[PDB]
Amino acid sequence: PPTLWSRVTKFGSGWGFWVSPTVFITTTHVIPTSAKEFFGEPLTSIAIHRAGEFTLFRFSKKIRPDLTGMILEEGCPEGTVCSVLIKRDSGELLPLAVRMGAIASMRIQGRLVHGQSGMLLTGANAKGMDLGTIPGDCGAPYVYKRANDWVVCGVHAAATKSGNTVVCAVQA
Amino acid sequence: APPTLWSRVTKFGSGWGFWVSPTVFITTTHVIPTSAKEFFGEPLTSIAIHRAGEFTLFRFSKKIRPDLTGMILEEGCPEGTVCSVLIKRDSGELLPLAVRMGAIASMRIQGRLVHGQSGMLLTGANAKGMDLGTIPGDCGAPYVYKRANDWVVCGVHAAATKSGNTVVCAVQ
Ligand SMILES: CNCc1cccc(Cl)c1
Repeated sequence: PPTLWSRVTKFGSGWGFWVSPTVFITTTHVIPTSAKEFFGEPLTSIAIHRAGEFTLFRFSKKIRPDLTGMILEEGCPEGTVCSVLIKRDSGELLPLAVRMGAIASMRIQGRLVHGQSGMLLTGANAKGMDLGTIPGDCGAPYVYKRANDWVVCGVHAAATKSGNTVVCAVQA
Repeated sequence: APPTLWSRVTKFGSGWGFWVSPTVFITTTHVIPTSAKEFFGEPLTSIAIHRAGEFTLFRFSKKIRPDLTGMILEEGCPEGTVCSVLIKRDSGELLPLAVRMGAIASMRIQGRLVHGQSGMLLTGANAKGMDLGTIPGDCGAPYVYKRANDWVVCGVHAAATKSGNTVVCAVQ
C-alpha cells in the first residue's frame, strides 16, 4: 500500500502532490518557466489549469498507476486541523498541524497572497527544531482525515518568517 | 534534527535504542529479546543493566561507539516542552514527529499498564496510523529537544493510545 508520502514529489523550485495516476497539483511560483516536458510527457499532451498560486496538471497517460484517486476539495471548513506534508532534501518527513481559517488576501512579508489562511500549532519558536516551514517547502500539500477518507484541500504558497501564519492556495 | 542524533538511533530487538555516549545505550524494556546473553559482541557479565519499568539503560565496560561524544540524558522534561520523537521508517525516510509533553501518568493501553511522561502529537488531529502517527515498531525511539545551544534526550517511546493522539515516553 503506497503511503500518502509517496505522492509528495520534488518539482521545480519546490514540491507537488499526486492526487491520482493522471493529476498532479503544485504552487504556481515553483513551476519552471522554461520547459518542453514534465515527468517525460511533452507539454503538448499536458492540460494546465492555473488559479492564482494553485496549479493543476492533467496528463493524457498514467504517470503514477500505482496510486488510487483521492478526494480534492476547494479548501476546508474553518477550524479544520490539516497537516502540511513537508519533505526536506535530508530525507526528513515533517508533518505539521495547522489550524485553518478564512479565505483572504493577506500581507505576507512584502506581498499579497490569496488563499486559505492557517496557524501552525507547533508553538512559540521552531527555535532551530523541526517545527516550522522554510522557503523551499512551497507546493507541499494540505491534507486531513474525514471519516475513512483522506482529503487534500490545497498547496503551501507562503509563510511569515515570524513563525505563525501560512497560506494554503486552493482550486477555483 | 542534527545528523549526529540520527546516527545514535539503532535498530534493536523489536524496535530501537539510542547511544547517549560511547558506553551508554538506552531503550524501552519490552523491545529487548528475553533470551539474549550477548549485546554488541559483549557478554551480560561485562554490562551494567539499570531497569526502571519500561526504561532500560545498558552501561558497557568498553567503548562500543567511539565515534560519539557523550550528551545530556534528563529525567523527562518540563510540561509544555515540544519534543521530537526520532522515528526511522521504510527506506532511509526520517520522521521527527512533533509532541507537546504533559504530566507523568499511569495508564492502561490495550491491557498493558504503562507508566511514563504523557504527550500529545502535533502532526495532525486524527494521527492514528503510519503517515502522521506512531506504530508498535517505533518503541525505543528517542524523545529529544533543543535547549539554547545544546540538544537533550529525555526518554524513549513506550506506547500510544488506540486513537494515536496520546503517546508515553519511558523516563529514567
Ligand atoms: C478542534 N480544533 C483544534 C484547535 C486548535 C487550537 C485552538 C483551538 Cl480553540 C482548537
